[PDB]
Amino acid sequence: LPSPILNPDIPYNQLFINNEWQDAVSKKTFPTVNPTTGEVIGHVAEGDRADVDRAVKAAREAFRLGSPWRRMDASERGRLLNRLADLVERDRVYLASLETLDNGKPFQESYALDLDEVIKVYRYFAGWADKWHGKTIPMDGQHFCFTRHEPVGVCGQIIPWNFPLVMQGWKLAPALATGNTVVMKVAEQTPLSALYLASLIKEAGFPPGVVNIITGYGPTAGAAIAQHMDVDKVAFTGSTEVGHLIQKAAGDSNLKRVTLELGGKSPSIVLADADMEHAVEQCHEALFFNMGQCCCAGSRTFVEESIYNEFLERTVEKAKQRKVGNPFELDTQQGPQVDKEQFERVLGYIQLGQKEGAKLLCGGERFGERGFFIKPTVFGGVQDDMRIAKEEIFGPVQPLFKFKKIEEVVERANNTRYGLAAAVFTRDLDKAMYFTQALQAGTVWVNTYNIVTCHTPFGGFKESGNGRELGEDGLKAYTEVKTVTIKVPQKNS
Amino acid sequence: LPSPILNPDIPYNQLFINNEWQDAVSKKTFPTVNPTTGEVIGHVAEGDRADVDRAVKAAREAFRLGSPWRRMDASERGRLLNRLADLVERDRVYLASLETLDNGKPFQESYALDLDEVIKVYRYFAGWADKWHGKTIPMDGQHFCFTRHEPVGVCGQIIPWNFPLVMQGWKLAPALATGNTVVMKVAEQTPLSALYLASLIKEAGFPPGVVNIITGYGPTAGAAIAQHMDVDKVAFTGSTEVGHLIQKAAGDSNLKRVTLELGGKSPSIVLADADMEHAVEQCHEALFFNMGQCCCAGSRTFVEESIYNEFLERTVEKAKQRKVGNPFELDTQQGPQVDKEQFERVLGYIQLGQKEGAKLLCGGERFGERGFFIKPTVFGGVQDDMRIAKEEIFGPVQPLFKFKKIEEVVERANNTRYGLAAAVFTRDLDKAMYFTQALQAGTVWVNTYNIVTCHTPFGGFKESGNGRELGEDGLKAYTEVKTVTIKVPQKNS
Ligand SMILES: NC(=O)c1ccc[n+]([C@@H]2O[C@H](COP(=O)([O-])OP(=O)(O)OC[C@H]3O[C@@H](n4cnc5c(N)ncnc54)[C@H](O)[C@@H]3O)[C@@H](O)[C@H]2O)c1
Ligand SMILES: NC(=O)c1ccc[n+]([C@@H]2O[C@H](COP(=O)([O-])OP(=O)(O)OC[C@H]3O[C@@H](n4cnc5c(N)ncnc54)[C@H](O)[C@@H]3O)[C@@H](O)[C@H]2O)c1
Ligand SMILES: COc1ccccc1-n1cc(-c2ccc(-c3ccccc3)cc2)[n+]2c1CCCCC2
Ligand SMILES: COc1ccccc1-n1cc(-c2ccc(-c3ccccc3)cc2)[n+]2c1CCCCC2
Ligand code: NA
Ligand code: NA
Repeated sequence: LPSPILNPDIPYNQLFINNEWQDAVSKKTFPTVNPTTGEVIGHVAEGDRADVDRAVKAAREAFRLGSPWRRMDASERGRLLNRLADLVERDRVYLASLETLDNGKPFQESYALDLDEVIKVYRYFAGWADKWHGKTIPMDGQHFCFTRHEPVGVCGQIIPWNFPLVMQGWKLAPALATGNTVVMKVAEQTPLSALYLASLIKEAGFPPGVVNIITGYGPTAGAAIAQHMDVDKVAFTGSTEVGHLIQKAAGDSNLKRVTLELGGKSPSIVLADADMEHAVEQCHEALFFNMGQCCCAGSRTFVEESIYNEFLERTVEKAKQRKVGNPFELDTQQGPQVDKEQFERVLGYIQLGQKEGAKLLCGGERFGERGFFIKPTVFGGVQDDMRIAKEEIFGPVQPLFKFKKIEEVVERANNTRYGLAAAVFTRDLDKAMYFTQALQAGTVWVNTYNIVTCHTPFGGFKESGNGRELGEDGLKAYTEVKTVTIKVPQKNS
Repeated sequence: LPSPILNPDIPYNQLFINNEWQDAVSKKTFPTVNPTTGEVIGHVAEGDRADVDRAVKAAREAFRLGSPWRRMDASERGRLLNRLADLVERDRVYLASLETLDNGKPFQESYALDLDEVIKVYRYFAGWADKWHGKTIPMDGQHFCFTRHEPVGVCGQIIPWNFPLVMQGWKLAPALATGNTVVMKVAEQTPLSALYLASLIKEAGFPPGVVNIITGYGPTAGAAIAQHMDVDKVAFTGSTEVGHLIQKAAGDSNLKRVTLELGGKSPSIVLADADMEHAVEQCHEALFFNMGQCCCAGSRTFVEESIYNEFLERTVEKAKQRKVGNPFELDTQQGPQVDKEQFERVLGYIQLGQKEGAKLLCGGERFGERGFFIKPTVFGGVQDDMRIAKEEIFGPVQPLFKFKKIEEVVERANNTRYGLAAAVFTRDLDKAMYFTQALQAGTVWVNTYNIVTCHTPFGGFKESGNGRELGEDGLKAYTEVKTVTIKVPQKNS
């Protein structure tokens, strides 16, 4: 609704360590690109292992028994996160503009959805800080037994490019609320918004070293965090393939605690009794939201046989109508893909789908001449043995499948290494209930899609992840439990 | 205290798979020794990778949607676990006699402590089965949101030899309470008691495939479970060294969920205002319990300067008084070490302690000339840089340490990669409270030691583990959370 800042000042482009801005040890930089124009926005510090070492020492000292951050009331940690959120709300237009600049997402998305969720996640976990309780336990013998929920310690946090500020907030908010310290590695494709957010962390009054932000490449700066002997926990959001490596690196270094939020090939399932127009609209947005670059995208749309043709025609019409263009104009629905490599990878899958025997119904090529835009693409007659049915495309390509039986579609839905999310559309109580049990996914939506808020635990079954983020259940990965058992003179109930 | 059975019949010595007794595919068998005499009791099946695949297959079928185990009331899982407890109680003397035969622990411990704990853990988790609740969540928008606590699936469980029945129960009870199926790999040194327990699992009425027991080696049968692509979760108890390999294997295979319960070098810390006789006795048992073969053994005794000489002298006398001998004798306090390799490892550490300049105060050699018996051994003047101060001896060797300040002893206690347990002995409220905060351990005892029951969460900080077993908190490792979010017509509070 408000007006975007079309080319803003970008003062922050260095490492954030110990509440100060600094270059890498090596003084090296790397470019970030504006994906709409294909042009370089500017350069950013290229952090590597030595820079990580500096951030870890800073985080380690901020966490020391008797430190400000350790001594401080849990409620003061809350007040800080709440003030941080106030500051995000003050700078909301700038941040949303910066996000659209660097990532490519439509400013209507950045402003109204992403920034809304950033603010809410910081405010939500602000409230948890002083409400996270251990237990008193009526154990056998002359004993008083309780648990303390202590912080896990120095948390390495590695995030992707598709929702730079949201992903940052999902990591930082619960970690800080439970009194941890942080070394965060943001994505090479989208470093800018996270650095401005770091400036607001300092402004909010977080002590030095509580949050440290590192820009750099995955195999260098990322890997240094996952392998570090003085990092107590790693929380990784990214690809399933890198997920495997993170877990191995934990096993290979110091048995750091691991949470993994990985890839998806999530199914939308539309039954015959569904509200047709609603299901078509929901499945359409389930795929094309954020240009198909959403980890829980409805990337397989399964449709009952008796409504398939109608559903298909209406789906193609919505794909053809979706406005592709400059994301700074307010009615733009689909911006560009994030970079050249993603661009080419999505076009590669479009070709592959054609070669495999799937029917290209619309789009299927580049939109325009400048930047990394792709026309909304829909495939029909897709088979489970096709590669476009199996691999995570991560772009604006919607494959359609046909099924006949309830039991058939659950098996097909579940026949994947992935298990991040799923959805059913139906009017029937009994079928909705069956699907909520039968679908092997961390989140099951009924008659909706992509409703992930600060309250809703989120993560994968199978190779889509290990552990959950968000909600109360999301606090548990940032907590180390201590049992205290004390001999007492006598015991009464 | 009842009479042990000295010559029990041992009918069960095969793999337990799909409620059927089976040979290994290879027909290979391996011997288990009676550590009291050093003689072979008999042979058991040498399960390998092919046998694990067979067990995992049976567990998977038992876990399938619509199987007896999946559709059973949670309360019926409870009744099954309760019935198992009744059968253990019925066969308590037999089970405890077999434990002593195979492992070497005194029958006084076996009957009155171990078997007690086994019965309790099954009964405890029997009660959790129908009381493990998810949540309803007052989420934003026109939504009904809740969580299902689903079983994680096929759980690979690998246990050590030091408490064979208890370690089995700690694994099986929470896993079964929460609706999982199991493939368990028991320790090569102590296969027998776990197989008799499996026959009780069958008698109690658990469906085929819900519990599967594999006997065999670590790098074959155990490795096969940890690397298996159809195992959803691995819960491992054992050395820290092998723990690193389990976490790597999970990351190298299918991102199976991991819990690790690993080694320790736990400190008991005696302040000058402690009750002397009590602290001496408690620290003595804290090390010598189960022939020093306890993960959370008080294996570094720190004593304040002003009471050290007296403490030392009383500790020596107590070591010299401990009855070493045949574990079937009701007053034996110390049986043999578990096998030749463990026996020689402990003597090697005794030799090493004296080379490093530690002072041998008593014991320090073999007890007699048959079986694997070692004289209770105490070292004085031990320094933090000695190998016997840093490494897990896992035998009846008690090193004593001198300190002067609280801030000193906290640093020295905490300066290890281990973190399973710790204890403080004091009369002073403020000092007890301070140590419960400052010690980096999963369990902190105050004026007691080794009080780990079905109620009390247990596990390591740092390299002593990942996650917690027992209590309510121990259910979490066996639970996969599913968030269900449903569009509703209107929302009211
Ligand atoms: N489940 C979720 O919450 C969630 C959310 C958003 C995105 N994703 C997933 O993220 C993926 C897309 O993002 P991506 O391409 O940036 O994936 P990625 O695995 O290539 O990179 C993710 C992050 O890890 C870093 N990285 C890369 N290699 C590394 C290594 N060897 N060691 C340590 N760090 C390394 C990158 O620099 C980046 O910061 C998709 O598969 C998507 O499904 C998941
Ligand atoms: N934290 C706890 O609850 C707890 C309780 C009891 C014992 N322990 C620890 O257990 C250790 C002693 O037991 P242990 O000597 O039998 O240790 P271990 O690590 O050598 O073996 C433990 C189990 O794992 C298997 N194993 C061995 N190598 C393996 C491999 N490479 N892959 C898969 N499985 C493998 C063994 O056959 C056995 O069943 C000590 O360090 C002790 O502290 C911990
Ligand atoms: C920042 O957002 C996300 C980040 C990650 C994952 C998912 C989301 N995501 C995606 C969507 C979302 C829902 C519905 C539509 C839509 C629009 C028109 C017609 C029909 C449906 C578009 C987007 N939302 C969210 C956040 C949570 C609730 C608010 C809405
Ligand atoms: C099966 O046992 C265990 C298994 C694993 C870990 C610890 C134990 N463990 C060890 C002990 C234990 C406590 C106190 C003494 C003692 C005796 C004489 C004088 C002073 C103290 C001996 C043993 N207990 C337990 C379990 C139940 C709690 C109470 C009993
Ligand atoms: Na960019
Ligand atoms: Na034996």
